[PDB]
Amino acid sequence: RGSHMWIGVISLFPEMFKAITEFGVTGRAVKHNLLKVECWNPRDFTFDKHKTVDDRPYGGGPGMLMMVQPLRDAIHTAKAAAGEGAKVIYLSPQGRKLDQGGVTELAQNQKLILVCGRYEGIDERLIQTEIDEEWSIGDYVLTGGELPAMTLIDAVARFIPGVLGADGLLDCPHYTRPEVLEGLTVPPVLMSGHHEEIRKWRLKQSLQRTWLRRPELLEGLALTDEQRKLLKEAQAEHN
Amino acid sequence: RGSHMWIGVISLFPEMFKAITEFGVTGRAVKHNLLKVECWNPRDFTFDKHKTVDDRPYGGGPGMLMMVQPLRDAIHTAKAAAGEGAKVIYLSPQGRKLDQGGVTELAQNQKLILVCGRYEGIDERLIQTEIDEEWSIGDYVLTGGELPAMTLIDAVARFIPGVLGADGLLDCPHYTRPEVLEGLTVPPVLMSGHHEEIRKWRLKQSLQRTWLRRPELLEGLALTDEQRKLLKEAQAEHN
Ligand SMILES: NC(=O)c1ccc(N)nc1
Ligand SMILES: NC(=O)c1ccc(N)nc1
Repeated sequence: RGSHMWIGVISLFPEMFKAITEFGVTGRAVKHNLLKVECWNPRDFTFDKHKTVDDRPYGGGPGMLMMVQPLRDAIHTAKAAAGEGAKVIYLSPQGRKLDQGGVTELAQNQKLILVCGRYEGIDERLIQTEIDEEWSIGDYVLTGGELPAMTLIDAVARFIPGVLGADGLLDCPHYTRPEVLEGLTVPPVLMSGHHEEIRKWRLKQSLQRTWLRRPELLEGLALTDEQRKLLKEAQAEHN
Repeated sequence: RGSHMWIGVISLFPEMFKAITEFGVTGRAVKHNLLKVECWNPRDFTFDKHKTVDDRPYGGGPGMLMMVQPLRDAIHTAKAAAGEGAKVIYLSPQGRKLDQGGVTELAQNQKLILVCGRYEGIDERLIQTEIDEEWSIGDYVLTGGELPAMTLIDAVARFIPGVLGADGLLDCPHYTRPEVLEGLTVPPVLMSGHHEEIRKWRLKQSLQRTWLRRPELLEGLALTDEQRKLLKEAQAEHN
């Protein structure tokens, strides 16, 4: 469709990506051609009898690396399919830390190619010669780049028009039926039908929750007059 | 086995979890009974004809929330299956930010229950009454908690003995065959077979890469004498 997104994926385990292409909001996006996810498996680019996709690191060490030739050939094939303009991304803990601002940046691309490493990762020279950007989804280590790739895909998919049916703050609390749950009642303001009061309450809650849980996030913001007031109110009430 | 881990999962899309239970290192862990992942679907705890799992938020707004009764009943069932000692975790951007230290903390639990929200999330009172800890995998918004749950599972699985076949720094570069790749050569030290020189080179590279890419990570460390020296060397060479 309009701001259709195409994402090429290089992975030894392409079936993992069914988790986003077959279910939920992202599954719908794929079915409706708002999002296309296309996978290439380095194992298909091997030539030896046992289809070897790993190789030993120079200098020794416990682990293995992705074998260069099958991975390189898979990447080249994905690039040829993408045509001009596709940004190639490698997922790793050494990459730029993903946050919502970074998601909105990545979402500007009509085409992405995501390279998923396994084992101890990929040859440094491939990063230099084939990768445009290195990204991390957070400061922790996983068994492979597939979950980070899927996480990135899901996050950017939300910005594709038609996929869905924030302002630097944590979300406010939400309530649904029943009116009373284990003695806990819904805040009366949410029952009032006073849409302006409800708005300000939610905003105040978001400011309070951000202040108590993630105060560093507030330092990155230029609060509006209204937000400054409601935050001061919340801090006074907290005291 | 020994430090076997059991993880209960509450999700509207349990088939997504095949991505970790059927493939790779985590698939092996599950097959070998080092890791058990057990899923309950709130849709199975509905009683109406159309198996409704969402509900309208008090106070209005665009989105929907998880319906309380099916979700609550699924959680209670998972808790009964887990028996005593299981920590219940809700995945959301309002939670404690996951990092490797937090992974090692979570890995100390023999039993976890992971609640995956969809839509605009779950009722605040359920968080108060059913959830022990809220965790986030990073400062970005996804369509549901399943990818964060899987990310958490993968990260903690790596600490289960037998699953695998770091010190605050980014990883060093890695090289494998061929010796020359698009004119780019493997660092001679890695070919030298001098294991002490190789160690120090890798450590120096990790310190240099951490300094250039993530200097804030260094401020959280008490560097060893050796690390202080190699970092000073790298910074001098960089200049
Ligand atoms: N933090 C990450 O984005 C990441 C990427 C790959 C991997 N094996 N582990 C972690
Ligand atoms: N950052 C997170 O851990 C997260 C959890 C749930 C969701 N829908 N989006 C993001």
